[PDB]
Amino acid sequence: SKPQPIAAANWSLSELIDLFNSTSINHDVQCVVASTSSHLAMTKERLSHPKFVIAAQNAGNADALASLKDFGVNWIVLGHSERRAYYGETNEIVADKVAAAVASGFMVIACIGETLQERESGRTAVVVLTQIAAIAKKLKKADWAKVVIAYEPVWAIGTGKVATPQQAQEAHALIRSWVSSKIGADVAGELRILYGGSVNGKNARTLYQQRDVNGFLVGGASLKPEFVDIIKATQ
Repeated sequence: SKPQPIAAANWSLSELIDLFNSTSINHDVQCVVASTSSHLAMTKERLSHPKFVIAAQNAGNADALASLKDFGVNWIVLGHSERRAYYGETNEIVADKVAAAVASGFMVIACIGETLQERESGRTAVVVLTQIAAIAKKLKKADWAKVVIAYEPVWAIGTGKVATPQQAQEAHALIRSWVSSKIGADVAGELRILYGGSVNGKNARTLYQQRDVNGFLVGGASLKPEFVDIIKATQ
């Protein structure tokens, strides 16, 4: 059925780490904690759960990517909404960043998603396909084993306005079909497409039940104990 699911936290911090460490996860799930360099070290050494991995948020360049590795960070979050909005990161720039991360043996979480405006304008599909297509342009079939797609409606990020399950699934299904048709069924079949944007402990379970949802990218709810519930919704 579904490939291994991911539960990612996009960053009391020690309190949460302690909580995570004491937490028993019994199913096959990959947990991730993405942090700012500021808290990278701490998390790096406080976090000891076997099912958790730490991820970085951004790498300026080659040197930065190397130092991460030297530090043991093997995962990275790219193309997050604020980057695209306020950091001059265009579709193409993100694609290039995704490829450079891959080239350095990184596991990547590439984020995509439309704005409210794009959503009102009935332009969702195109936007989404355009963003993914620019990504796909710089990867080769084998590289896809290192990619994770995080679909996040910009209007749902931090707003309290989560996508209905029908919205999410429609989005995820679109992405997968394109992947399957442009890249290949095998890749498609294996690809983890996460949902992100106001996920919480109550809405998680229903979202996860959608055929094409493989987990989440969680901001707010990850700074709380409910995150644990988020992890369990992937059972």
